[PDB]
Amino acid sequence: ESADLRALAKHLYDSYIKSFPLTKAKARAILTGKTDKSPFVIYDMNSLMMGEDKIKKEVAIRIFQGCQFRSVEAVQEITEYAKSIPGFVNLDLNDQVTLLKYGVHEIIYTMLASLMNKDGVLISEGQGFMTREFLKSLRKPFGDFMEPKFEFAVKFNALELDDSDLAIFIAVIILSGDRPGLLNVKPIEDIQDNLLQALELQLKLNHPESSQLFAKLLQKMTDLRQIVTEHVQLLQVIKKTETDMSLHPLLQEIYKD
Amino acid sequence: ESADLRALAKHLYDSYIKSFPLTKAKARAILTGKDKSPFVIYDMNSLMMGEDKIEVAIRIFQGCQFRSVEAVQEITEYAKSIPGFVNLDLNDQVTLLKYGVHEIIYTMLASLMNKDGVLISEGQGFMTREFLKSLRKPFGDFMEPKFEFAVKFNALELDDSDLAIFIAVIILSGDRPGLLNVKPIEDIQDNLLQALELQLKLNHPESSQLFAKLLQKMTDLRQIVTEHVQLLQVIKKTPLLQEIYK
Ligand SMILES: *[C@H](C/C=C/C(=O)/C=N/CC(=O)O)CCCCCCCCCCn1nnc2c1-c1ccccc1CN(C(=O)CCCCCNC(=O)C(F)(F)F)c1ccccc1-2
Repeated sequence: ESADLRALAKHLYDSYIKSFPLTKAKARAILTGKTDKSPFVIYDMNSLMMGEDKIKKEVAIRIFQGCQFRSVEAVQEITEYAKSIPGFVNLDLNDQVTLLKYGVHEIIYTMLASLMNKDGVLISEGQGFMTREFLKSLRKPFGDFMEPKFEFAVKFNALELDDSDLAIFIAVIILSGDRPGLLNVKPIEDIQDNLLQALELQLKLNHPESSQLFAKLLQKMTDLRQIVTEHVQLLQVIKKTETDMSLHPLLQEIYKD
Repeated sequence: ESADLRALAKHLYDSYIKSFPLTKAKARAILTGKDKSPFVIYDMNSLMMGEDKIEVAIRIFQGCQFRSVEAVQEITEYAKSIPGFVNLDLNDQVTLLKYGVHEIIYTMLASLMNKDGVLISEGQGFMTREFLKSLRKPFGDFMEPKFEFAVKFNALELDDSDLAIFIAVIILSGDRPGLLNVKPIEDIQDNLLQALELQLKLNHPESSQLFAKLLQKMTDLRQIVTEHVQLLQVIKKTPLLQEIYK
């Protein structure tokens, strides 16, 4: 029944709102220009220095560390979202852990896109805006840790997806049966099938003009996966150059691979 | 209506059969059973005998490279059959082929594989998965991931009629770096995706979200292709012919 699917979609969007403080709707409202939500813009070292004044070791490091802690917060939110996904909690506790481990980053980057536009990314819950150019400036190797993400974002944001659509998509991503180490694939695959179903409908209903958005959207997983692998590599390098730099344990456990 | 999509699917199927000599249906008969069994290569002597029926890991690897080249031409001719593909800016065509060929090679390679091995020489022979893995590094783990991808891919239980469209979709990928005009490519891909979706519903009505699962497979493909070149670079570190193969 279409209604059965709609109900699932409603259930997910509702969990998504509850789980994530900064929706895409809000992020867009801040970026688009709708006088009380206006972000302080960071485009240089001075502005960065000022940013602290009102916004929430070394400059490049301090920024990199800022991301790390911020991702940890994302993992917590995503993890909370996952529990809401009908079925996920019933799954064998090991796989629950495995799906999270592989999914979390792909989701982080998908959602990160909601915060981005061609020339920058929102920071500190939307209180600030860091310009792409500044990040790109950052002393090597950090200089190009956000670059790939911006490229994905601009391509992804083009689909014009709404929080409602994303909630289901993010859900599909978590429940991927082909994740290394899975003990029970079949139970996971049946959940996804439902989600894929819920998404397929949602997109059709939400984006009637958008032909094959479902397929277009599913192809993006390729780009997400591509990004993650690039990041890991970059991380490898940073750990070697910067033996001083600490990594959050949660993040460090996910990268186990 | 759907008649256009069914026309496109039939057209692609017929072109696919013409372009590709050893089909999945045909490779499948050989794997399972049904005339002359292929010559089985499982050990060194079998390889040595095999040459006569039809310097180790290297000779084997070059032969895949030789066969890849052959496929590239077979894929090209097939690509040309795809409606709109020839009309495209010629630079774009060369590009879509240049970046699509590896992905398509492995897709079809899966048609030749089963959990225990892979058919070779238009099905005249069979190389064991065990023998391949054995091969000295880095050749050993080289094939091993394809088998894994194949096993998962084959589960979808696709047929030549389904792959034909699927093949087409890969070729018309609008992301490929350096494309001069994306709109028409995407526009055609969009039409292929529609055709594939319907083909899969009609052909595999019981299968739920097969279309979706097939589309997800592309991630695997790209990772495999990325791994492949990753290994190829490493090979580089260990006359005319270099040119033919490049
Ligand atoms: C980053 C996107 C990253 C994607 C990745 O994949 C990253 N991977 C990392 C990895 O290792 O794999 C793009 C930018 C988005 C995040 C930017 C967030 C805002 C900027 C950093 C703010 N911040 N947050 N936590 C810390 C910092 C920070 C950064 C730089 C210098 C100093 C600090 C200070 N700091 C604090 O937490 C104190 C903040 C006081 C403000 C009051 N607090 C609040 O507003 C509230 F609401 F109560 F939270 C700090 C100290 C130590 C370690 C981290 C931070």
